[PDB]
Amino acid sequence: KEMPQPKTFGELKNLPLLNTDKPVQALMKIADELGEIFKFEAPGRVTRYLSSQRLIKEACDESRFDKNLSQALKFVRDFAGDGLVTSWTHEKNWKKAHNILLPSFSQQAMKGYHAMMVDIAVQLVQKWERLNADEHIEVPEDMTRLTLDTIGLCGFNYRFNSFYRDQPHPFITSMVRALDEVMNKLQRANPDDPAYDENKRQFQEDIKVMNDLVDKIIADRKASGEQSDDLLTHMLNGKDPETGEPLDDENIRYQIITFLIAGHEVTSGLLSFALYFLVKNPHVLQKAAEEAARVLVDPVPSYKQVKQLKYVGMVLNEALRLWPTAPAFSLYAKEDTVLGGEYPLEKGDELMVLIPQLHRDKTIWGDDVEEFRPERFENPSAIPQHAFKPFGNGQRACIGQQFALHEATLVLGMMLKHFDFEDHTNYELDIKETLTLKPEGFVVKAKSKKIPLL
Ligand code: HEM
Ligand SMILES: O=C(CCCCn1ccnc1)N[C@@H](Cc1ccccc1)C(=O)O
Repeated sequence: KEMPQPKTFGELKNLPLLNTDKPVQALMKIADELGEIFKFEAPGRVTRYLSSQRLIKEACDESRFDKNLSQALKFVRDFAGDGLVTSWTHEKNWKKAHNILLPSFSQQAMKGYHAMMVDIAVQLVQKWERLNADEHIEVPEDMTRLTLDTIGLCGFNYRFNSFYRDQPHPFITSMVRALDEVMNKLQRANPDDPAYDENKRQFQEDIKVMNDLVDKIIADRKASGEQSDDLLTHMLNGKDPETGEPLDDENIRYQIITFLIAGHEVTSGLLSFALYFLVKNPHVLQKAAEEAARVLVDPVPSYKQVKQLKYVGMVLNEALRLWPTAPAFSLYAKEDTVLGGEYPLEKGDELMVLIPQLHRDKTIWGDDVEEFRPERFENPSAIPQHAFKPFGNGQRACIGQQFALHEATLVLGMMLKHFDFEDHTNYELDIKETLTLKPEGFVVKAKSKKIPLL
């Protein structure tokens, strides 16, 4: 079968289709029009966007396909280096860092991070308790304050103190501006035009800021000798069982940069979309709030109580279904192979997995695919293989999944325990795209139930 291809622009092929404010949503509309697979070409590049569980279940076979760096991840590698997300599977530092960090990211490790997550969650709740009557909440903004502070504290015992400020931390200014340059660079029809020389000088300056600040975090910790129970201590002290080697300081810096990207708007986006869907679905909100009140019987949640917030967990999975905040990942064929009995691929051929569109496969989810129904996730065994991929696939899946879900379940549970929510503007969903997704301008009012944290 010859696969379809969206409209072309002469020698720029399909590249101008990406020169839009909302490229993921544009690719979703192309998939609506063209179906489960389409070819996408740009100067020097061919890939194939997959959208059906039928084809993606094959693409997730690690004997046939391995992780590819998309152009986006190749550009992120200019500042995240051979950290875990921007490493190829065959680089020594991927498997080394993977083996060392897996124990730091397990459910067991979450028991140790729990108290630091609570510290930040209580700050969020106190901020909202302290708002004046008729004041509102800027939801993505506050969710990013919470997720950034949580990965700073659990990551390297650093307080970004995001609830004390409006202006971002200098590291975050350079990180966000670096990610903006990545997005801009993907959209340039003529990337070598001297009109972008200033952008490139700024990008290099931002790389240096991130390196300098993280290198000093690492140097300061080695100099103090402090043994806090954070990711940095584990990286300084751990040895890979396979090679017997530790990570060196440059790779530790790249991992820290990698975690800060991941724990910033990628994770806060999940909380923002979850709260959006809850306020647009009042019966779902009521059920989740009933669970929070039943389970969260103490002034601060315990680790075991967060594990008991089963419906809150289903709410988060259903938000990941509709708007997964890391919306694509890339693969390449390890050898010649045929996809779906119809599409022959050659060794090295690239695939993109378009996750929001996979999650809209009606052959899997049924006709009500746009509805927000957390009960879809009552039983993971009832979900077909590779139908639900917000955290990627296989050995290259998200190492932070348990971390992101624990922090999100904890704070959403506390939010639902402590406040009633009003969609006071009847907010119209507007999804802003960076390399992640967020409901731009999403605001609510939160009326306290006046339940103390003491
Ligand atoms: C809801 C929040 C998150 C989502 C949806 C998410 C999604 C993903 C996805 C889709 C991938 C695979 C990317 C690819 O194949 O190119 C990935 C990888 C990864 N994520 Fe996350 N992520 C989240 C939060 C986090 C957090 C909080 C951390 C750590 C602080 C983290 C650390 C990583 C790492 C290190 C990898 C690379 C794993 C490897 O290849 O060995 N992620 N994430
Ligand atoms: O595949 C990725 C990268 C997703 C990586 C997730 N991530 C990692 C760190 N922060 C976020 N983008 C997509 C969509 C896209 C297209 C053009 C411009 C921007 C985005 C693509 O190129 O098709």
